[PDB]
Amino acid sequence: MKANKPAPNHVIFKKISRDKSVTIYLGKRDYIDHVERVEPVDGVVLVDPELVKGKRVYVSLTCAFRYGQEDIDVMGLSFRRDLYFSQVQVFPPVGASGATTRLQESLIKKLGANTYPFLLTFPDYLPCSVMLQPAPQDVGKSCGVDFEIKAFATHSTDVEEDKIPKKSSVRLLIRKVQHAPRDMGPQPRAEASWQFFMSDKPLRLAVSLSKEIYYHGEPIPVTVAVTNSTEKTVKKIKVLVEQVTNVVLYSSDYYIKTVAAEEAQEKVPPNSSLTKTLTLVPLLANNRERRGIALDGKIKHEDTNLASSTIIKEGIDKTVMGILVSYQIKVKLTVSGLLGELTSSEVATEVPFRLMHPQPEDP
Amino acid sequence: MKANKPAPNHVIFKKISRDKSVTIYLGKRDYIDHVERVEPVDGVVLVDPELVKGKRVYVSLTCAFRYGQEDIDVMGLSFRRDLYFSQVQVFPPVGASGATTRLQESLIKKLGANTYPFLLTFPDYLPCSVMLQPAPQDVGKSCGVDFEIKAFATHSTDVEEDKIPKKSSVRLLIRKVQHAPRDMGPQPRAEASWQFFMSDKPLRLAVSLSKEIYYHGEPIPVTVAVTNSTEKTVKKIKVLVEQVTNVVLYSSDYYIKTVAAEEAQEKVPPNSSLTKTLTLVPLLANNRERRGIALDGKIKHEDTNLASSTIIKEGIDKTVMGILVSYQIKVKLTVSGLLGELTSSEVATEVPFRLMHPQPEDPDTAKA
Amino acid sequence: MKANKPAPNHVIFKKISRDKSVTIYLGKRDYIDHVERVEPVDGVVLVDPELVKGKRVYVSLTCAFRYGQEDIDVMGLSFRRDLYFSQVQVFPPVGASGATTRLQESLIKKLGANTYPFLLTFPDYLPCSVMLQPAPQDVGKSCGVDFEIKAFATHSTDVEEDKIPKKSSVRLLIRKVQHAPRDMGPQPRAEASWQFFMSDKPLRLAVSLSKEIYYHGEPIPVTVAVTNSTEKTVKKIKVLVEQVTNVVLYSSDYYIKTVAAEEAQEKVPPNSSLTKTLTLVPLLANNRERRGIALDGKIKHEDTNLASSTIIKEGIDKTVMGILVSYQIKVKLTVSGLLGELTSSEVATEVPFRLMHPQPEDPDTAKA
Amino acid sequence: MKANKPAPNHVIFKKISRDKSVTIYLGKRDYIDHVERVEPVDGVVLVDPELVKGKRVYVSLTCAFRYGQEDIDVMGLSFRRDLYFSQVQVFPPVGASGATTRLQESLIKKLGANTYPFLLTFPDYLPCSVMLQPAPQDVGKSCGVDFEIKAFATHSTDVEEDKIPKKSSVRLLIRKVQHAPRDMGPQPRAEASWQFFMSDKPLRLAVSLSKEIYYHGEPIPVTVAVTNSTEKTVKKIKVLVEQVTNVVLYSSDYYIKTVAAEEAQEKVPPNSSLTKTLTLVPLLANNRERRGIALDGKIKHEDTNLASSTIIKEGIDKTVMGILVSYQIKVKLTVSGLLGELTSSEVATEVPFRLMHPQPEDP
Repeated sequence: MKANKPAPNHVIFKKISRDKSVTIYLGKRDYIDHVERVEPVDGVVLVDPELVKGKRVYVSLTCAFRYGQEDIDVMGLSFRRDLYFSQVQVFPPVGASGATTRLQESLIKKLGANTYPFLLTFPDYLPCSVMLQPAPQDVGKSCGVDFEIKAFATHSTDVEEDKIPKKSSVRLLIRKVQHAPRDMGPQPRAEASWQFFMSDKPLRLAVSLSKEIYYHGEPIPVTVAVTNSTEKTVKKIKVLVEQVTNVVLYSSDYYIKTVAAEEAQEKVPPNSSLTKTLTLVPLLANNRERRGIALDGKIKHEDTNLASSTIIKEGIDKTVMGILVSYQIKVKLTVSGLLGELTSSEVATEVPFRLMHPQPEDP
Repeated sequence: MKANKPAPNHVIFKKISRDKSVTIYLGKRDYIDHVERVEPVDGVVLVDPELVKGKRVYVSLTCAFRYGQEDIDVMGLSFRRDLYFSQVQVFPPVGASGATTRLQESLIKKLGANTYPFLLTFPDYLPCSVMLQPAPQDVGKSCGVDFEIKAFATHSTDVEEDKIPKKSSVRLLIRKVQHAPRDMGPQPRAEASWQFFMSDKPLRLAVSLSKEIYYHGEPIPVTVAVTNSTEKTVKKIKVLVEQVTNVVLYSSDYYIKTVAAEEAQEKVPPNSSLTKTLTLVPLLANNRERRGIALDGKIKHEDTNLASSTIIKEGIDKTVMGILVSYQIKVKLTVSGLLGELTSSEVATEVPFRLMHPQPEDPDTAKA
Repeated sequence: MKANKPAPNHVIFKKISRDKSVTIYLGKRDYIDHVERVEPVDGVVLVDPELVKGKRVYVSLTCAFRYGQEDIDVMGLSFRRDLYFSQVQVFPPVGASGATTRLQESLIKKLGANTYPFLLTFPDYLPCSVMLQPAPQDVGKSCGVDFEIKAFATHSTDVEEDKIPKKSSVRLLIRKVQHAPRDMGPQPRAEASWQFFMSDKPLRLAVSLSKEIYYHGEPIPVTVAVTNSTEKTVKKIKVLVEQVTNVVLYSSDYYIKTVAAEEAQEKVPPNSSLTKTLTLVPLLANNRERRGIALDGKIKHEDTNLASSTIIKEGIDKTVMGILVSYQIKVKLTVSGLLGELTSSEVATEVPFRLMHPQPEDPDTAKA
Repeated sequence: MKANKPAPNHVIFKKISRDKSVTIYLGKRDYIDHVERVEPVDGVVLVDPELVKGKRVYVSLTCAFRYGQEDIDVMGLSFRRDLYFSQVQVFPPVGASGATTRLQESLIKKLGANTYPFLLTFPDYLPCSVMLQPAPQDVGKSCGVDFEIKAFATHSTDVEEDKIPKKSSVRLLIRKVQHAPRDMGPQPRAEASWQFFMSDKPLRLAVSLSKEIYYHGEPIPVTVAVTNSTEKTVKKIKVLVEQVTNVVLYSSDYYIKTVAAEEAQEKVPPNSSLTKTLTLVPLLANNRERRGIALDGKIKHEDTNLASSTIIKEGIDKTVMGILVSYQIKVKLTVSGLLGELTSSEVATEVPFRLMHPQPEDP
């Protein structure tokens, strides 16, 4: 649904400039990021001998945080912040160097003599793809972190000044996806217990989670343990997955939305304890309203889903991340004290967990 | 318990002067004030043909702020300030005019030929009935705003000077009560946050109220939401209705008294959010101590209750109100940091609201 | 330069059919469209008694979007879409009706007994005159929205079928021009900020425009405010008026051309703010290249200029407009970070505005 | 104008609780803060033998940042943040200790046997007194940093719980004033030069300041040097002192107000250079509008003036300061290029400087 017109071998994406002088081919549009390493963007560019004659072609990788652009603002408020930039010359063959990777190696000996490789690496202090669009009930414009690959040809002129025509260039908007670190090791269970003293008699709530990290689509088995030693009854038990977004660059916007839930009108009277095991699966398809939450792509694109929990590297400033995504489990019990209105009291707690994509697989 | 000796038809109050020459009848003693309009004081006066012979009778409406020993002194004791005065001639029939209202119309054709009507209107820049009496622990004398209707006969003398004998006159102390208009402001909401010494986590308190205006006697459902992300524990939660009086005429006296209170009994352990819904009803009967607060009548009278929130009209000077009454909800949390004494720290916030009497039941349904 | 041979009284255009049987006269060739209302096309037709004997004459108004080789093809060449059609009978006098307007009234009593009036109105959901011709560097054929008035005579034949000879008919290609209504939106304002790689200081750009609507030829005073808190220097400041065309009927073609530009010559050193006020006037005469932009007439005609900003009426589908014209102001700053090539970075922003013709001079002052 | 009813010896402030059980005396209400050290708050409390019988009395120092309180907020938004707290027991004589300072020593042997001393010190990571009240054209509630001394008596009850009646306590709102460090050493001049190239021909502006630190009330001699090598003329020269406030705790509010100014319609045509020396003195009395700027006290109090430049100590987090005050000199030149409207172009620059109170004087 998103653009990047393929051509099969296995699956390679291409884009020609209006100029038709330069064409860019990429192995994929989504690049893996597993804390320790991050897939480099290797590919090739098909040039037109005479069209690119006299000029040179380049390819660049740029990460930028945006805020405002493409938004009905009474006073057009926009802000961009570059978090990374790297450029390489792809046309005039630099050095005797060639297809450092197999992808470009086969692509070259499959496209022609006018095919040249390029390789742009990602640093380890960059956030992953994050996007947000304020719902109607939300305040604060939309923002996000884009990763753009750009192939462009530059020629010089008499007036002693170079030119970078839009026509002779291609713009590819790739995405950086978060994947569980390779070789992690077994993980404990997310524990937690609370003691709500009502009239000094206590109402205990204990929440348990199998692992600390869950994959997108993977069911989350939440175990609730309510030990009602009070005189009141727990009329209901609500268990929902909450996503917490935190803009940390242009304006400190804040969001907490439910991306999964499962409520039940249970019954836990005095001197009685109950233990249930629910299962929730937070997905973007869960709700029709995609506004207000933090996705990894455009609200319209098909291959777009919920963003993965942010993973700030040791020693890095969180603001450099632009937007911060996190997940947790909220369990609210509706206690009932029939007398005045203590029967409305709804206590709650939360247990944090991480959400991301399946570990990477080796050859 | 308050005086104004009735006589039934439905319920009409009467008062004869010592002179027995003039008698005043009033439909009621409490007149409605719903921001947009205010019930006019219509009634009649029964005169004695020969006793009122040669002289004329009048009726007057006067609003005055007092500040001294006796808040009824119709002349002077400490400090008085007239906020309004209007007078009309009731005896010698002025014009062919007659019972402009049904009340006086039936009252006249039920009392006699010596019964004459009168009608005194209220302006829209006057405060309502407010009274205060300093408690022992209070400083500053008692004060209030009185509304007095007065029927009196005046005759002239040889020395070229008129006389207004006390005996040939009646003094009625009516009251102006506040009733809900038609539209009330937004839903009362407040949000507080605290970061204590040596702590990097917040303690949030959110207060919610159903409506912005509540009637006297109507229960106020307060919803408290404490999100304790701190290391300490909220040992207690106090919710009370506070009345704030502010004398603004002779001396800027100030008062804040609790007219209702609730101790929601449950705590909020660290790293856990709690949400409770209490219900308080501020009433005068709530406490035996009626000294120090702002009532709408005398501290002794039965039909006396708490004063309604002041409603200053647009463009009017607050000082013209004499005394200013207001209400709010105070929620204090007793946090506890076991170490030095941070365990005594008691944070608090308030959410204002309006209190008055039920909207006027005049939706055209009442066929008088 | 465009045809419609006049004849003075003030200025009236005429056209005779080859047949010489019918002649059409029009008060003008350009009709005003000010959002609320749109000038009706009134005029008269001069017929030749015997030449038009036995047959009837009509006049029709038709709005059509074309997309092909010749944007005048009254039948079909590539793609045509009728957006409106209305016809009236002008020869055999329908009803006792006559010159509903003064124009036809004087024209009739100045031409003869063979002069008959007609009046065709415009609906309020039609676009104005828009034309486009792809430049060499452009892709997508030419298109446009034509408004055609047609006077034609129809007679019948033995074979039971009517005939509409081309010879006995006239084709007038009028145009609908956009004129300011009465109220224009808020003052155009924009604010941008940039933080470049390895830099922690912001670069602010604020753009201001006097009004929201400007007339053709009227100078546009753009005020730029650059607050360079960065380490780099703004070597250049470019301010240009951009026209954005959007074909929305047969094929979604897209255009963005510069119809005005100014190179304010002054720089903004680091840690120093600068505020300049440029003035641009977007006109068709501005550039020799008229290909690729959206005009209101033929690329050759003299009285042809830039099209006015489209004004889609509330509740109407934009596609019904055929082509969409809009204007804006683009301000690009050429920052310079001497190190790798951050010195090439050219940031930019835009502020939209409306362009059209002077408000209709119909304030009751004009006594026609 | 501010309260703290004195009693002469030299000048000592007193305040009795409603309870009349405790009375607090303070040497002064404004305590000096010269980067290296900060005046400790020493004083005494006069108790009533039987009224304080059975209970103990204490005195505490507390620094807190506020935001919102006492403001017409549609949804009462308030926030308090404690930056420091220290408490001492003043009634039951702790240890054989006594008047550590002369102040309390004379005060005691001048008040009675019911007079007890106390001493509360200030840490070196606290901001000074700062207050702000948004003007009508301003957005964001009012805030500030308060320093409160509190004397209160506490007694216990049957229900096993202590009580701290409001009546038996006094609240003193002292202020921490910034004074130039003692023994600084000579300071250079605040220099700066800029080059505005118009059509490649330059227009130079150089600003000079005598010292780097100025005292409140002290005249600031600004020297402007315009070297107009351009074709246009500098029709005007504006020199103003700007105060820059920056809320850094509850919400990042921002302010820039002119607290002094001196404009002149000078004339500097092509190939000509001009050098002027203006003198501005930023004071609170300068303008009637005290709303929108950062003072050191209440907008109503007499002894209230402009806040001093913030001095963040090495290694401390600026957010801990609550509000950040700073000063600078802005010089805007109104150049005129008669042709289109280049004659409106108004260039500008700024030179920062510090503002505070006179150095401290030793015995």
